[PDB]
Amino acid sequence: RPDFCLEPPYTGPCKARIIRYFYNAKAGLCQTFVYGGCRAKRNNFKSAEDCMRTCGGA
Repeated sequence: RPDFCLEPPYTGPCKARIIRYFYNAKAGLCQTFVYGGCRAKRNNFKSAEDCMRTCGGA
């Protein structure tokens, strides 16, 4: 996996509730989290397919 797929999902300091996918590397699955709307990190996907292609492995 890229390193960044192992990082926790980052809500950040803004107060939107935007539902995004992250790769949960402990589960081996892309899952939802709540993104606050600014200062996104890389383990933050608008779709499950995006997340799987980047983080789900060979």
